[PDB]
Amino acid sequence: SKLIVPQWPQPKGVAACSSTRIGGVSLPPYDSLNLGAHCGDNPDHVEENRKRLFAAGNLPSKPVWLEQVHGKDVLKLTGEPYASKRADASYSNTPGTVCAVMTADALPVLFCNRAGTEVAAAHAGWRGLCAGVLEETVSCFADNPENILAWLGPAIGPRAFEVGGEVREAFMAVDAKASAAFIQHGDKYLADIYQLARQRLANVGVEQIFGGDRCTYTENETFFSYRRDKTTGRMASFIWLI
Ligand SMILES: CC(=O)N[C@H]1[C@@H](OP(=O)(O)OP(=O)(O)OC[C@H]2O[C@@H](n3ccc(=O)[nH]c3=O)[C@H](O)[C@@H]2O)O[C@H](CO)[C@@H](O)[C@@H]1O[C@H](C)C(=O)O
Repeated sequence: SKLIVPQWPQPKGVAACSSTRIGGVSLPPYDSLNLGAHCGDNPDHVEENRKRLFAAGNLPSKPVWLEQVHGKDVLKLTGEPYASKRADASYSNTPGTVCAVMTADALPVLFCNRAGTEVAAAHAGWRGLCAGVLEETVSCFADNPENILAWLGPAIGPRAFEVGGEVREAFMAVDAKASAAFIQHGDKYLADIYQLARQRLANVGVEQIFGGDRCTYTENETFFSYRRDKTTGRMASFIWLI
């Protein structure tokens, strides 16, 4: 349909979905289910696309949209309204509360515990992934990392994610083993954002990791991609306790 449903061993109390570009009202280059409000689209179309996602996903409440800044801060969803939503991840243990991250190449990661009593969503672009957003998201859970599941959503894969030293140096400063995930490609590198996520998740003891098969740049019928399109829309990934 419009929506991707993560293929992971989802506990009964957990629901998740990840949007695609299909099924909205936005015009090119935002065509069509653009959920992002700061990328130059018509605000009335973004509002309608967000309502369509709400209906298609059977969400129990409106998603808690974050003021994403490519950092490592996590908002605990203790109840609307919020003083500040300046964060790149959210955490919930409240039934019906919808965690949401907005992406167009950055890695969305969805998290839940085996008990299906706590969920989280993280926006892991290269800058936030390097800074520790995933480790910070795991640290918000009451449960131990051995009992946490992670789903790697659609991101820019290593076929397409060309980077320079701004990026490789940053990662090698935090954890030298990141070098494996950078492959020389002329004067630049191809970076494997899924590998870097798997490193950071293993570092905090998250072992049960799913997804990581999609490519936002390559699969242009399905996804917006900042790197491919420059001016483009945003998908989002969603998780909640039923
Ligand atoms: C995957 C990811 O983190 N993408 C993010 C990143 O874009 P990116 O595309 O990486 O741009 P760069 O940071 O400016 O550059 C990162 C590195 O990549 C080199 N490069 C860039 C372009 C190119 O063609 N070739 C090339 O080698 C460049 O020299 C630098 O070393 O930075 C943008 C903000 O500037 C974000 O909006 C974007 O977030 C997305 C939307 C989201 O939230 O989903």
